[PDB]
Amino acid sequence: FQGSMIDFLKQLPHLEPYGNPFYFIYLGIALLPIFIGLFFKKRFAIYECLVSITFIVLALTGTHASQILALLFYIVWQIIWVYSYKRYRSQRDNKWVFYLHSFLVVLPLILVKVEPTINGTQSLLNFLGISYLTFRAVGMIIEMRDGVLKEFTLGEFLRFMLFMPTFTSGPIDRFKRFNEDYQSIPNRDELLNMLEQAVKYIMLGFLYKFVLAQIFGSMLLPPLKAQALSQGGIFNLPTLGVMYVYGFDLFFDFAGYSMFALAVSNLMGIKSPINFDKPFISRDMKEFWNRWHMSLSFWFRDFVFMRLVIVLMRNKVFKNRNTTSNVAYIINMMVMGFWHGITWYYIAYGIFHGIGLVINDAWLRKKKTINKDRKKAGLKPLPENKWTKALGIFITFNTVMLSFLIFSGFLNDLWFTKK
Amino acid sequence: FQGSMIDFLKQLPHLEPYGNPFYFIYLGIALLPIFIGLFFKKRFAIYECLVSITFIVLALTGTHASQILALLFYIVWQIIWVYSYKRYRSQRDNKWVFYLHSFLVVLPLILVKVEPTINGTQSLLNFLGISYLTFRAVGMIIEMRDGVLKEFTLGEFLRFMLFMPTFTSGPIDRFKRFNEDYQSIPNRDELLNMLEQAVKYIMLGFLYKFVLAQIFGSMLLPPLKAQALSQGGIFNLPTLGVMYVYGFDLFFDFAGYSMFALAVSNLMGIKSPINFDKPFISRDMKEFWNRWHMSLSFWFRDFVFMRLVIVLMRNKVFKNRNTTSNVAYIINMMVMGFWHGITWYYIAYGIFHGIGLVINDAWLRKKKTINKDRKKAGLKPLPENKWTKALGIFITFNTVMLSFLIFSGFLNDLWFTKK
Amino acid sequence: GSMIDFLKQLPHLEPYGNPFYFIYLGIALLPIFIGLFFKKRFAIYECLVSITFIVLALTGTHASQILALLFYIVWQIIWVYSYKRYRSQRDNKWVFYLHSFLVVLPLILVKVEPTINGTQSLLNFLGISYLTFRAVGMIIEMRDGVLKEFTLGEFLRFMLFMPTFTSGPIDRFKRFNEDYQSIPNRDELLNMLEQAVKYIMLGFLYKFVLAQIFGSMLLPPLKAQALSQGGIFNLPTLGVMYVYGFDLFFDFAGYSMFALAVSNLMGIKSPINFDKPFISRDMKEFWNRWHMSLSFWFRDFVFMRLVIVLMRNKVFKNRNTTSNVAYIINMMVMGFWHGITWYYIAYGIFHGIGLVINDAWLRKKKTINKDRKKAGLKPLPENKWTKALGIFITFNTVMLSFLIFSGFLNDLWFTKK
Amino acid sequence: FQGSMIDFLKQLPHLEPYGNPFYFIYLGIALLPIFIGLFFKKRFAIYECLVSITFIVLALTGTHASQILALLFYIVWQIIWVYSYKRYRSQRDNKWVFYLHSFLVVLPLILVKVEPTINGTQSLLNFLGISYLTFRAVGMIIEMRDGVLKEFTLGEFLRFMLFMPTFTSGPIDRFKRFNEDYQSIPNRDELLNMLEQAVKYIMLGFLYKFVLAQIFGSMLLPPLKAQALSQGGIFNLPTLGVMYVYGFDLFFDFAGYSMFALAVSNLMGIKSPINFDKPFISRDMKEFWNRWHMSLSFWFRDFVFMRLVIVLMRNKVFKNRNTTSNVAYIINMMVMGFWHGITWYYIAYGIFHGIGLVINDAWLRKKKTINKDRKKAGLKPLPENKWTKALGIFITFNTVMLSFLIFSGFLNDLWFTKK
Ligand SMILES: CCCCCCCCCCCCCCCCCC(=O)O[C@@H](COC(=O)CCCCCCCCCCCCCCC)COP(=O)(O)OC[C@H](O)CO
Ligand SMILES: CCCCCCCCCCCCO[C@@H]1O[C@H](CO)[C@@H](O[C@H]2O[C@H](CO)[C@@H](O)[C@H](O)[C@H]2O)[C@H](O)[C@H]1O
Ligand SMILES: CCCCCCCCCCCCO[C@@H]1O[C@H](CO)[C@@H](O[C@H]2O[C@H](CO)[C@@H](O)[C@H](O)[C@H]2O)[C@H](O)[C@H]1O
Ligand SMILES: CCCCCCCCCCCCO[C@@H]1O[C@H](CO)[C@@H](O[C@H]2O[C@H](CO)[C@@H](O)[C@H](O)[C@H]2O)[C@H](O)[C@H]1O
Ligand SMILES: CCCCCCCCCCCCO[C@@H]1O[C@H](CO)[C@@H](O[C@H]2O[C@H](CO)[C@@H](O)[C@H](O)[C@H]2O)[C@H](O)[C@H]1O
Ligand SMILES: CCCCCCCCCCCCO[C@@H]1O[C@H](CO)[C@@H](O[C@H]2O[C@H](CO)[C@@H](O)[C@H](O)[C@H]2O)[C@H](O)[C@H]1O
Ligand SMILES: CCCCCCCCCCCCO[C@@H]1O[C@H](CO)[C@@H](O[C@H]2O[C@H](CO)[C@@H](O)[C@H](O)[C@H]2O)[C@H](O)[C@H]1O
Ligand SMILES: CCCCCCCCCCCCO[C@@H]1O[C@H](CO)[C@@H](O[C@H]2O[C@H](CO)[C@@H](O)[C@H](O)[C@H]2O)[C@H](O)[C@H]1O
Ligand SMILES: CCCCCCCCCCCCO[C@@H]1O[C@H](CO)[C@@H](O[C@H]2O[C@H](CO)[C@@H](O)[C@H](O)[C@H]2O)[C@H](O)[C@H]1O
Ligand SMILES: CCCCCCCCCCCCO[C@@H]1O[C@H](CO)[C@@H](O[C@H]2O[C@H](CO)[C@@H](O)[C@H](O)[C@H]2O)[C@H](O)[C@H]1O
Repeated sequence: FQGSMIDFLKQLPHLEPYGNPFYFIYLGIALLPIFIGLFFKKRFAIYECLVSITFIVLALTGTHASQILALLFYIVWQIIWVYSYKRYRSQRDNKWVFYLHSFLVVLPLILVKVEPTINGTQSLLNFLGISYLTFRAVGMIIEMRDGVLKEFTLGEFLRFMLFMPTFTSGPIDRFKRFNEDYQSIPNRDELLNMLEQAVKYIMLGFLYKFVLAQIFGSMLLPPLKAQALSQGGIFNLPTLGVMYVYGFDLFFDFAGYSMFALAVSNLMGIKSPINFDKPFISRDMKEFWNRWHMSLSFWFRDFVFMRLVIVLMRNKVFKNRNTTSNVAYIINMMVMGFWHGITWYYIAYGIFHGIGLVINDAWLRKKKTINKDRKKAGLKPLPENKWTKALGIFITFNTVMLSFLIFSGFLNDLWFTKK
Repeated sequence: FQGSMIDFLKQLPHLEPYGNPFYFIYLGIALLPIFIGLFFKKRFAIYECLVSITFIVLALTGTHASQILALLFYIVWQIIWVYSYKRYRSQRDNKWVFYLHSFLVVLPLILVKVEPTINGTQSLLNFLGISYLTFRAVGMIIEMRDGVLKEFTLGEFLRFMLFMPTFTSGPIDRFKRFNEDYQSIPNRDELLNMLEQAVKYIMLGFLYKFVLAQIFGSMLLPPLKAQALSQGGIFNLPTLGVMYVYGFDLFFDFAGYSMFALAVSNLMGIKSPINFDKPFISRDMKEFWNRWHMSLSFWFRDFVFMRLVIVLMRNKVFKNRNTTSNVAYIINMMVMGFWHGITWYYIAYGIFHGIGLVINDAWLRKKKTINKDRKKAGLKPLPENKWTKALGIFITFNTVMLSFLIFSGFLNDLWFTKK
Repeated sequence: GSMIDFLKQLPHLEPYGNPFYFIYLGIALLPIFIGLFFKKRFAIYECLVSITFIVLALTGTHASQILALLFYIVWQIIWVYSYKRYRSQRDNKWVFYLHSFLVVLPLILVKVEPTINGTQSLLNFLGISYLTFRAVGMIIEMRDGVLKEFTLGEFLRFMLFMPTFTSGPIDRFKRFNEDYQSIPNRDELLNMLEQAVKYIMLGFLYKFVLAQIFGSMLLPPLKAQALSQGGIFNLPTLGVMYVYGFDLFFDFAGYSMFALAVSNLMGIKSPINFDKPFISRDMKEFWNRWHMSLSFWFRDFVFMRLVIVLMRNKVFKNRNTTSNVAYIINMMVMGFWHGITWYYIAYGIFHGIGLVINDAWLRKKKTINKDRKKAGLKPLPENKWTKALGIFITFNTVMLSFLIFSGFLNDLWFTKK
Repeated sequence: FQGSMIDFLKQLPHLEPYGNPFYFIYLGIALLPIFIGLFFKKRFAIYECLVSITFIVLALTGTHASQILALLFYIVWQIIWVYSYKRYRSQRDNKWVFYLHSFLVVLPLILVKVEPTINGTQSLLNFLGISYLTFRAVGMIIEMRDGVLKEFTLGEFLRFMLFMPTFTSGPIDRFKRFNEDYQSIPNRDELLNMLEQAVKYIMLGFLYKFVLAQIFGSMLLPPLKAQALSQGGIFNLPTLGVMYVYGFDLFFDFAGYSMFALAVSNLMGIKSPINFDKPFISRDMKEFWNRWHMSLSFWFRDFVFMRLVIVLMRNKVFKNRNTTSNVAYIINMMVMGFWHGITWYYIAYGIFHGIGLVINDAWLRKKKTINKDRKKAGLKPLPENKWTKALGIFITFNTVMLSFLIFSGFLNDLWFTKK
């Protein structure tokens, strides 16, 4: 019973997901039949299960091919703890059973995030897309608590959780929407619109990830980091340069990936949620989070923020609504900080964005009451000309870039602050 | 530039039939046109012949490239002795002429299976698929003898015998079914169903041959063989491990090949006979042989067993039907053992399966008699609960695995008897 | 490391330099033409392809001109939109002049910098000479009110048109926009594709065969012989004059046919540059055939406006004197547009005096023909000999003008430069 | 001038026609618009000229790039001497003017064939496909003499004489048939049939030229030539082997080229004359020349043989028809040998085939009169069965292979000279 299985895995091809442009040749041909079927309102179940698995495995057979075994564990784990809840949801419905099942479904993510904190080495049950997979898994469990979801076969569950395009780090979806958009193949005109948008997304992804992302990440970021470290100190102008360059590099690389993922999803007939919709023209933090990482932000708003507000109002822990809203903002953003990894700078990012949202809500209330004061006194309301818009965009852009510097992790390198 | 023809043949590319997964890329592309042409009612004869010859030659080259010549001679031999009988078939059917023609059709296989035993290593005319091509040749001399075949062209004959997806060691076929199947191209929906089933077969063959066959073949079997040899003796627990692991490895590897062959055959518009339909769950040995290697077992039942029973009843040599059935069982299984190869363990395998079949038949007769005895005595008949079925399945599974241990030739290493 | 050296590292593809460039262009522009067949336009794909090929054409040995292109784009956007906001209110007849001057300012700086110190200014790049003409066009089309509303997409799609850009035919905004909006039907698209293939073939013949023969086989040795023999005039001077004239035509017409072909592959029929110029009977009929786009641009926006301005102030006594002065000034402005050297200005003034002499000769011929018809004498016949004489004299004068424009007289002589 | 243009012509890209399988990717992508336009009943006159000129130039820009200049002369020659007849044909029809114009049109071929005899070096006017273009450019004059041809534009003349596929060494056509097939674009069903036949021809051309021609020409022919030269003498077994191998190599290489040319022609909507139609089952010399090099043989039969027979019968030079037929056979085959080139072995080939045809006609007459003699005497007519047909096949095959040995020029090496 020799254990050379790991070395067997570290031999397969390693076609990187959305790596070289030539990838979109292979994938394109691999997606040529499926799309054709949609034109005849015919869906090939087995062929999709073949292409999705082949490309997932090709994406996961890298230097750390062992993660495949972890994946083959993870899936099984979810099948154990989703279906279990379904059985329970047929008969009884208690808060503590739902909480336990949510915790047990999200436990692999908790282990992957916490193990480096304790051991210092990556956990065994960690693979490429786990952070963006439990979101689907636990998502389904939440839908069973509300009663929205009642029946689903294993084929639907596994084709939803393991969606090929949005697997590595892609838009976070929901089961209800994905299933409803999977059942009803769009008519020919909508399918043609989807094909045109997919080609446009592929071209823009080429531009974003292979040109602008490369310029901002492999040409300016390393020398800027080196100069900032060499000058040293608490802060310096090269740190401002690296902050802005990293913000733009992060945005362009992630937008390129998201455009690729949405294009490949459209080629399969499913419209995955968008990720970025002009995030930098946002003139406010609350308007920013409706532009930046749309899928993740909306997921945390629907399932972690709204539910917490409902829980807090159920027990009326806080008297006024504003205090409860601020507390929910802080807790939601802190949980979003943990999700990235339990280090010092991710928690700082979460607390910083939570404080930003609370400050923005307070300023909205103060602006409203100041407008009331000026209107009652007969004076004109506060200006809303181009200058106020420019000031708001400038403040939002600066705060967002500060957040992307803190999230960058460069603040460890600049000053070795352990905690 | 050439030297000897054998060296030039060795220089040619070698593609193991269903070896690395990339093989299915080649075939896929090579079968991309033909299958599309199947949707309409047209077939590309030249393209099919060229691709079939290409892949047969690629599978035949390598270290044993000289066998290609052994193929060509073989083909001519069949064309000499099939067509000859055709002419004779139009005049009269004398039994001895039919026997002579069948013998001369199977003569290359007789030489291949009898040459290494006498003094040599391998006969010259031996090549890769001769074991599973004689069945497609002597399957015509019989069909003419019964008159179900009267007219056919050389194109049909050499397109049926040299079927590319079923050449090396594949599902044995019959001429009448194959020809009548290739004449009538299926409809559009049937073709889509066949494509979906072909993709399912490809995936399941991947699992059966590149994972499970690898696990049971090169991970457990060599260490278990080493432990069994080191412990020595008549038998040991490592020998039992070898038995079970080799049986599962044989089933998984062969079912992987057979699913690959059925998939590639479906991609060319022909549904080749299925080899395995859930073995290891057979209650009886008689039910086992309707599930394990279905194509060959059915071939021997139709053309070796039933004909033997008909011959024995024609001369009424034996007193009753039961004796004829038992003798036919023994002789048919001995002929199967001979077909595998003239060694002590193959003949032991054939005799073992024959004794199993006759004992199963005797047990069925005795059970029917005792059920009649209980019915006439008023007692409730013998139980048929889940426990009895489980016991029957367990007994059949153990007997089959013992037969596969004998067929493995491992007992030759473990005992060195009859060396 | 990212510097100007990074820009210089980028691949370089001289526009219409080798046939493989046309293979690249055909492969790139096939989807656009196929989409045009179905009356649909791929806005993002066209922009990406145009930017790609502009960058490839600009990333030469001196690839530091891309920064100049970006600065020029920003400058033109700023001033065009500054006028657009201002035009809707009122036109002061001097703010229009200021905006036109500030739109031609990069070009005038580029054409005046090498004269002053030693070299061209920083903001010089490849197509700046044939891009200003587009920008000023818009300003003109705002002063007369024929243009009122347009978006930044239309403006930057018209100005940075990839097929022409470098030296291609000069377009106008009104015609270009009305042509871009209305995709032609399928039969006209097929006719345009066939004409594009014909243009590609004829451009091959003109630029890669005839231009090579007249520029690499005869011109260098003829120049060497002319320099060796020396003197004001010589037979090698005639050789270099004729060879350079034919080289200029067979190279520029080849480039313009390439540009029209590539433009037709994107659904727009750019103005034709040459319509068989060497058969022009008169000097005035030569400019309707030689560099048609530029000559028509100067006639419409520099000549006619100058005549209208002079007439509305009635500075001169009669119409013919105004026409002569407008001819001379327009051709001098054309020479200046080419570059501030002695021979370019000599070329401009030469063409101006040629046009005015042609006009005077036509008027004198009309008067003398009227007198002869009054006297009963038959007018001078023109069947094959007079027309041949006119064609020959116009061809000789044009070839002399191209000798002057060549700058070869700068090498042959050493006049004050 | 400088005169370096030839060196310029040598730096152009080179692409041997039908040299590599990758060449057909370029050819198919270039010819796709023409085929689509055919499907819509449209011909793009300019685009066809562009693709034809580009591929002619790519075929002619080899080490002998200077031949392009010769080609540019050849066209300018032929035009001058085609229209010089077209103007004359309308006015007067003296025989000697037609003879003079035909001679002047064929003069470049005469110079290319004669100058190596005198000077010993290839002539300036020689280029790749002059021998298969003079045929078209003299066929137009021959048609014009008969009055079959009338007003024709220069576009038709130059698109006929310079056909892109059948240019280097391709099927020899006629103007009337080519023009009539150019005007009437086939229907959609005929276009589909042409596409199928073009793909079949391309595949068979791959097989014939890149596999079988390579086997017979680059692996067996050099060793057989070396052995035959080493043994020496008038005749030897290696020389017989080289005779048969060269015959098969010539047939396979030429048939591969002809299938390629017919395929590319079908992709343009024009079906050029076939070149080979089962040559080796001829059973006779006449049935061979009606099967071997169909285009060239039919051209020489229509314009050089029939015309000479008509001339001889016009002046009744010989007493009987058989003598005139034999003389015409000999003269036609001598002119064919001359067309191949003025050496000893080409003229020997021509006179050998002429004698073969004459004795075949004598054999037919003698067989007919012997059959008449036997019928008059009441005896059974001479047999015509499998054995007689096999004897005829054997005799014709041996004579044809001897002819291809003489045409090979190998007899010049082995027999004459020294080595
Ligand atoms: C009434 C009495 C007089 C009648 C005369 C009838 C015949 C007159 C024919 C005169 C025109 C012949 C034009 C071509 C002759 C030479 C062609 C030849 O030999 O073939 C060369 C080219 O190959 C061809 O033959 C190409 C095909 C053309 C065949 C002839 C076409 C014209 C036929 C016209 C027949 C007209 C009959 C009368 C009609 C009323 C091969 O090159 P070479 O180097 O071997 O040339 C020969 C060598 O130099 C010895 O001089
Ligand atoms: C369902 C139909 C379609 C299925 C997919 C069809 C396409 C499949 C392509 C598989 C091969 C991809 O080919 C790709 O080649 C690249 C570049 O050479 C190689 O690249 C890889 O090499 C090895 C793994 O082999 C890794 O250590 C390396 O880091 C990685 O770059 C791999 O060999 C393979 O990742
Ligand atoms: C230390 C923690 C981080 C500090 C974070 C600082 C960022 C705080 C939020 C950004 C500043 C918001 O401050 C100001 O808000 C007002 C009031 O909505 C915005 O004003 C706008 O608000 C909304 C748009 O969403 C509209 O309804 C309104 O009409 C418009 O005026 C201004 O554009 C912005 O300048
Ligand atoms: C490496 C092994 C090489 C051995 C194989 C050699 C290739 C096999 C040769 C096939 C024989 C070719 O000869 C064949 O003759 C038969 C007899 O009519 C005809 O064959 C035809 O048979 C039937 C008749 O309807 C058709 O359905 C079929 O599609 C067609 O092939 C053709 O004429 C020709 O295809
Ligand atoms: C030494 C080599 C030989 C060893 C193997 C011998 C054969 C192995 C099987 C022996 C019998 C086991 O089979 C056991 O009995 C019979 C045989 O069909 C089955 O039962 C059978 O008999 C009765 C009716 O006749 C019904 O129950 C049923 O319709 C039928 O299948 C049992 O459900 C099965 O459990
Ligand atoms: C979405 C885009 C679709 C458009 C299709 C793709 C167009 C862009 C890719 C083409 C890039 C060509 O890339 C360029 O090719 C030229 C062609 O000689 C070569 O260029 C190199 O050699 C040439 C001449 O030999 C020199 O003049 C040049 O300075 C040097 O860089 C290089 O290979 C590369 O610089
Ligand atoms: C090499 C240097 C290149 C410099 C940059 C060149 C590109 C500059 C940006 C081009 C786009 C600017 O145009 C801005 O974008 C949007 C989104 O497309 C345009 O939107 C629209 O533009 C035009 C206007 O009808 C439409 O034809 C087009 O289909 C649509 O995109 C807006 O009109 C404008 O707000
Ligand atoms: C740089 C110095 C100037 C260079 C030369 C510039 C002038 C060159 C052209 C001068 C001649 C004008 O060219 C002249 O054009 C007119 C009108 O088009 C033609 O035709 C005219 O004259 C002919 C003479 O029979 C008559 O038909 C009629 O009077 C009129 O049509 C003349 O045949 C041609 O000679
Ligand atoms: C509308 C017209 C469409 C035209 C389609 C495209 C035509 C152009 C084809 C590509 C240009 C020629 O591409 C050709 O490629 C071959 C590939 O060996 C190379 O050419 C080669 O020719 C010969 C044999 O082939 C070699 O011995 C030689 O060393 C090399 O020059 C060059 O790279 C180029 O001559
Ligand atoms: C230097 C001379 C080179 C030429 C060499 C000979 C070339 C071959 C031509 C000779 C004829 C061969 O082809 C000949 O055809 C005739 C009539 O068709 C047939 O002739 C034969 O069969 C016929 C029946 O048909 C019988 O009368 C008899 O057995 C015999 O004459 C044979 O098929 C073959 O003998």
